[PDB]
Amino acid sequence: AEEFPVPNGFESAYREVDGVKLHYVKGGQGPLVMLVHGFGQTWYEWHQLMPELAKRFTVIAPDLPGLGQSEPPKTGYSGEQVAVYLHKLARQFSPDRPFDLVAHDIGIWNTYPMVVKNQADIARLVYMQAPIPDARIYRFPAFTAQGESLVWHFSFFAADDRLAETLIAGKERFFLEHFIKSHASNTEVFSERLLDLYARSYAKPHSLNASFEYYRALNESVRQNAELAKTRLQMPTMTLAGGGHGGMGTFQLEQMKAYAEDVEGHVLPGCGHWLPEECAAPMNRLVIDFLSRGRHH
Amino acid sequence: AEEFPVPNGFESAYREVDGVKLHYVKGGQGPLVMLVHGFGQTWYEWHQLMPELAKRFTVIAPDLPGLGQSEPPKTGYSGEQVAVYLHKLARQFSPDRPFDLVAHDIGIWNTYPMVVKNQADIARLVYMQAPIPDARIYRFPAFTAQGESLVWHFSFFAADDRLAETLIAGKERFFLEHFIKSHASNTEVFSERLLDLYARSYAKPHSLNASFEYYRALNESVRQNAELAKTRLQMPTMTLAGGGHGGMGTFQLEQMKAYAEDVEGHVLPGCGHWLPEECAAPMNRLVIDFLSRGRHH
Repeated sequence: AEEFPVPNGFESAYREVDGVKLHYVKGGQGPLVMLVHGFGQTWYEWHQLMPELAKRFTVIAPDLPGLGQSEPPKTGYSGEQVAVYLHKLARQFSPDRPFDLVAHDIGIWNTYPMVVKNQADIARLVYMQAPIPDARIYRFPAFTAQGESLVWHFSFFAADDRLAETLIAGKERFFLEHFIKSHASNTEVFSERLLDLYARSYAKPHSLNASFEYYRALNESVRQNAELAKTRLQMPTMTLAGGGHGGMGTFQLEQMKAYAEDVEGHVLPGCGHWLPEECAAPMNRLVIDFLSRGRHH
Repeated sequence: AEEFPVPNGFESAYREVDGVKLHYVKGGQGPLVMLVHGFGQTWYEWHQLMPELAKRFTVIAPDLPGLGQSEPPKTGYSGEQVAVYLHKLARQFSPDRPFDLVAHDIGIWNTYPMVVKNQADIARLVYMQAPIPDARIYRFPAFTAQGESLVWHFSFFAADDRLAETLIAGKERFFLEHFIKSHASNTEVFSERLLDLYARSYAKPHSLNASFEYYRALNESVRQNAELAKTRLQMPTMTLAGGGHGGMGTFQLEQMKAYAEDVEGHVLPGCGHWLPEECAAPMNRLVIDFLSRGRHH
């Protein structure tokens, strides 16, 4: 069985990486593009982009360790540890050529270390809708004059005593709908059925815990990145962010300018955090066009 | 029955105020001191200080509307609304003389409007461990590099869809132990027995909801206080804050200097949020001495 429907022409499969069984969905031909999802979701957030991108590229969308159908990591959940798994998975499929990388939300956290440490392996980079873990995250507010803030969940999820797992167990669908809609501009794109599919996946006990372990490792990832960021990124990079409620706005590009010498950015009006779903067509267009300046099938 | 044991020589009683039945505990003789508790607790947080104050004062400790054994407010949960109930309650027992006020955490939110609007009724004022609602609360961080963000719970408790109530229902005893200990330096004073008492009170469904309605009204309270704060407080004031884990540190006094002409402040080392329980001896001494500068029995 599959947690999410696989697009025609794609395969659902598994590979062992450093003793951890990773799930992914793969299709297409040409140079490799790896698509890395974020919190609350799985590979399936890319299912509308994948068929279009597979016309010119080999496309792989893994589930992050412990999420979707992937085994939890055996090392840890810090950015540097998780990036090893994703780098080695990509290199199993693209050993002889650099590959492209697209990442959303904590997919950024879990890939930035292997990008900066293996720059010759990365052809082009697309990051959307999350800070790279660094000191800037300590400036986001706990509360706003309009109500709940964007990233108070960092503290909720990082709290000890299994606070988040204990409160959310039995209420996983309720919580995830609130979380998604509170970070969305266009809530209409999330059908009740789509919310059911995402809620059933992260409600698996090891996946609910895995979700929050990424946040329990966030300060460690900040400390790791403080050393890694002494090396700037040299490959062509694009950032995307939502301009509406839930969006990072200009923050995404402005932070990335500190990391990348060659970066362009776009802010998408009418879109919040969930760009592949809230703004599928323009997001897909900008990604496809950016990656297609660098040769493909 | 009684949710908490009354100290010897005190009485548990009720007074209807503007159609709302308020519970209080009362004892002693002399000028009146009202002690107002905060979130997660009831009048009982004062039960060690009350017998000492009662040697020189008439002491009243009410349960906030909706909490403990008090009925919910009929108007609303903003600071200006709730303060009417507490001001009228105190004035029933001190109709012809000013009274003293001690308040902790959201006890501050629920008393500041009636202090500024009825300054001649307030002889001396002691505030501890919470910001007065104003724009400064939007500057607290969602996530910290060391320790834990103090007020990320503002967003959690104020979130719509009854988020906090829905997640915490059935897990109230677990949540309150985590909340209290995460905001404490001297965690050892929170025995399982004491936590059982507080948890049974706030787990009453109407009290769980009332607890979070104070936070849902916080932005309204900020807007109210923006007008009220155009008049500074003129009576003698003392602030207390913990210097340990969970403490407000220097923030408490620094904010109060913008509100009060006559203010002295103390930071108690090795003490967190729950000063009456974590640091009973020094906190009680500071309060008794400060209130005993004015006339007393």
